[PDB]
Amino acid sequence: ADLEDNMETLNDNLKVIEKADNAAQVKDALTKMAAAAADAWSATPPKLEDKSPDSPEMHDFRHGFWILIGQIHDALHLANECKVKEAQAAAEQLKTTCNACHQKYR
Amino acid sequence: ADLEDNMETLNDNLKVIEKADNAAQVKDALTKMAAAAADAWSATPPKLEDKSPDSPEMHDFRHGFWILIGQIHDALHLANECKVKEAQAAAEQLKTTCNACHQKYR
Amino acid sequence: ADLEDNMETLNDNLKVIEKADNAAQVKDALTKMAAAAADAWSATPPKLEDKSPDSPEMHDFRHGFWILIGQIHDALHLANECKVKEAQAAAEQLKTTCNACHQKYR
Amino acid sequence: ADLEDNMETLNDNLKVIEKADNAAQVKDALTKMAAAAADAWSATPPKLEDKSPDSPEMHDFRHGFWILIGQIHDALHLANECKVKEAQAAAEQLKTTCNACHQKYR
Ligand code: HEM
Ligand code: HEM
Ligand code: HEM
Ligand code: HEM
Ligand SMILES: *C1=CC(=O)N(CCN2C(=O)C=C(*)C2=O)C1=O
Ligand SMILES: *C1=CC(=O)N(CCN2C(=O)C=C(*)C2=O)C1=O
Ligand SMILES: [Zn+2]
Ligand SMILES: [Zn+2]
Ligand SMILES: [Zn+2]
Ligand SMILES: [Zn+2]
Ligand SMILES: [Zn+2]
Ligand SMILES: [Zn+2]
Ligand SMILES: [Zn+2]
Ligand SMILES: [Zn+2]
Ligand SMILES: [Zn+2]
Ligand SMILES: [Zn+2]
Ligand SMILES: [Zn+2]
Ligand SMILES: [Zn+2]
Ligand SMILES: [Zn+2]
Repeated sequence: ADLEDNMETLNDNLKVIEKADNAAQVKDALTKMAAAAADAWSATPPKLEDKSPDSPEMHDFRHGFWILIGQIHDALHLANECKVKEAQAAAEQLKTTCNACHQKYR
Repeated sequence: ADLEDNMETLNDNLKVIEKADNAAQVKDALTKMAAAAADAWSATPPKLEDKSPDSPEMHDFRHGFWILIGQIHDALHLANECKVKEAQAAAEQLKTTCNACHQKYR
Repeated sequence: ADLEDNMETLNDNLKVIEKADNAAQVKDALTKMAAAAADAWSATPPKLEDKSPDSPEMHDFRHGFWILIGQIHDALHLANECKVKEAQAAAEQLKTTCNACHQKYR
Repeated sequence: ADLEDNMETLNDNLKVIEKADNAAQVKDALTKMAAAAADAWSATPPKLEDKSPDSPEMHDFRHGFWILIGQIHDALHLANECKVKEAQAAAEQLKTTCNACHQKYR
């Protein structure tokens, strides 16, 4: 999958999580988010097509994904404990990371 | 320090960070934040005086601090990297965590 | 709690985990480790009594605790997920963090 | 890149790091390590071709990558901070993660 396309998988699963009823559903939604993040990992964003893979601005772009993945990692443990509402809140809270990268590189 | 006291330290240093000029100032403010968070970890909040240290709400209260500390850890690396504005935004973004716990347990 | 003493709580519970039988035992051992680390957080080590709270060396000493706490945080989730052996391995593996700090500052 | 291929990228850059002189070299090697880890994340290992992507076994295989990635993230901060030797030692210490997974699923 491509960048914008991974981003839509991130967006749709966030919606899936918000609305879910049970631990297995968030389980699965977060799992798909993790894969999408992992895929996005090496992608070059339109805004930075000029920059090299070594620039400060590529390094900082990627860093945003480390944060996201670490946060999906944690939400997933909460899910795996059947702290369903707790996992939804963590899912909701990670929008701060989405936003922080969008405001810089999108 | 007690829990309200640690919270003030957190709120104050956030202000310090927002307004700061150089890396050393942010470094220092985050460092104090990290100590306050570390101290607050063991505390019992008024709202849960009547629950047990082993409660769901106690295990979830504590968890918020691990999030915050992890996020202060990261912002500090940015500061140490002279990515000052980057560190200020990370500082800014962890109000998400502050708020999430306040809504629940304040 | 004073530093060496927190360290002994860290060492004793590591033994406890290594030998445990059930999830609840490891839960409790890791919980106590977490509190010990959180207390140790701000302590000044003998080797650095002449250094300032702001020095590079104090910052780097503190950093080691960030790592330990984040690793205890993770191991705890594994315990809470009834993945007992997985949690014992994670407990076993964070000896690397113990060691890395001892070799520098002990 | 395939699983075995990502593993060699991991092993090679570890060497590169061991032997390095300056921080850009470590920076660059860790960066490549993170991409390899990110790519590997989705892989199915030969030992579990017969289990399902939903298994206890697959969930636990994947978890090891999150650990490794989290550890590469941290070591990279150290590199970015010109704490070269510190970054080398962190690189070295994450062999504990490499080994833990190999003992289990290689
Ligand atoms: C976090 C969970 C997250 C979500 C959700 C998300 C979604 C998303 C949308 C909905 C878009 C709009 C693109 C469009 O054309 O409609 C979008 C675009 C970009 N994002 Fe994103 N995205 C999330 C996270 C992140 C993170 C963590 C980063 C940076 C590390 C990031 C970056 C970007 C970039 C760049 C784009 C634009 C890409 C382009 O080709 O125009 N996003 N994402
Ligand atoms: C995050 C950086 C954070 C900030 C900032 C913050 C601020 C803050 C203030 C200013 C108050 C008190 C206002 C008054 O007039 O008394 C306050 C109080 C509480 N907080 Fe807080 N706080 C932050 C973080 C967190 C986190 C992460 C938690 C839980 C995980 C948490 C909890 C609480 C609680 C409980 C109180 C009030 C308890 C009391 O004895 O009054 N805070 N915070
Ligand atoms: C990690 C899990 C960990 C263990 C285990 C550990 C053990 C330990 C002991 C048992 C002592 C004192 C022996 C006694 O009973 O008298 C001790 C002392 C020190 N440590 Fe340690 N320690 C662990 C973790 C860490 C970490 C993460 C750091 C660095 C940030 C660190 C450092 C030190 C230092 C310095 C001492 C000297 C204390 C003293 O003897 O006065 N340790 N440790
Ligand atoms: C950590 C940085 C790490 C290193 C280093 C590493 C090395 C490594 C080598 C050298 C091989 C040999 C491959 C070959 O046949 O040519 C290898 C293979 C496997 N590894 Fe690995 N590996 C590191 C990390 C990890 C982690 C985190 C896991 C699990 C989460 C893991 C597992 C495996 C598996 C499985 C193989 C075998 C693949 C195959 O032979 O088809 N490794 N690794
Ligand atoms: C979340 C709700 C629930 O019932 N379970 C099962 C209980 N459980 C443990 O206590 C440890 C593993 C486990 O399944 C949940 O995880
Ligand atoms: C803070 C970040 C920074 O880079 N510097 C000065 C020189 N320096 C680097 O540029 C990279 C490591 C290093 O010491 C700061 O003072
Ligand atoms: Zn689009
Ligand atoms: Zn957690
Ligand atoms: Zn106190
Ligand atoms: Zn004040
Ligand atoms: Zn970071
Ligand atoms: Zn002693
Ligand atoms: Zn002794
Ligand atoms: Zn984990
Ligand atoms: Zn590949
Ligand atoms: Zn092979
Ligand atoms: Zn081969
Ligand atoms: Zn191949
Ligand atoms: Zn760090």
